[PDB]
Amino acid sequence: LAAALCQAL
Repeated sequence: LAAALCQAL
């Protein structure tokens, strides 16, 4: 989940 958001941003 954390990684997904870092990637999105």
